[PDB]
Amino acid sequence: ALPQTVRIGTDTTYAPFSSKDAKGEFIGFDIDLGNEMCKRMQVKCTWVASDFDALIPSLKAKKIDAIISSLSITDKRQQEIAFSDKLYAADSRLIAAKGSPIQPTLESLKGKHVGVLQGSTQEAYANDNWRTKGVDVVAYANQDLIYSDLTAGRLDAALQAEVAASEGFLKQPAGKEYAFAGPSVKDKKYFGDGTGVGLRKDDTELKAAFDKALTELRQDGTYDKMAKKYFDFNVYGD
Ligand SMILES: NC(=[NH2+])NCCC[C@H](N)C(=O)O
Repeated sequence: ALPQTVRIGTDTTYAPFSSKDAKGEFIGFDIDLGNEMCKRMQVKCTWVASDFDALIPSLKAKKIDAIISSLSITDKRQQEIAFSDKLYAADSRLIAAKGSPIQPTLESLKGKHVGVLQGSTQEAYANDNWRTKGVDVVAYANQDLIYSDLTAGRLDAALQAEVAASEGFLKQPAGKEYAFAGPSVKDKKYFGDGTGVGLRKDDTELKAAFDKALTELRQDGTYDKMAKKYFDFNVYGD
């Protein structure tokens, strides 16, 4: 009972996972994964762009059928929605101006303005640990606004996925003056364990079909060859 067309929501402002090229086409590792899974599922798929914080609400409202948007698999989210098996890992890390003394600690970030994606696990962490304790945490509709406000000096630092920042900003023209500030931050509760396809809890058949296609594309080496387009390391993690 899979839909004739699976509607997949994604936030196209998170290179190299999900973004738009110059003529508006969806590109990145999430898009590649989704399209490959849809192929093996033998279903048509329609990509739907949305701000990140609108994805889970759109899913719950059945305006989309799935989310592939670096969606972290967390205990909290598992109470509202279901997930496919892990698509890849996604650690979190701060960036700031090169040579910045900033570390991902309250003491370091006091007085600093820190940008986070609204609706993200990074926002959850930053709100609880930093915002409550006086740090000017600013939440943004999308990650592109964060990068812009950073380079415009409205932000001192920003918290997002390590790989997104690296491949999508630090290794891009806009980020040549910026670097990681401190190590990545582990936090079981807030950050979860990898990303997955977000799905409605009752769509058992759809989850089975994604899980099946995902295992198959990992079995035959397609995952690693697709990954190699973007990463020279183990993006899957454990
Ligand atoms: N396409 C995106 N904007 N992805 C952002 C994901 C941020 C983080 N992994 C989360 O699940 O909250």
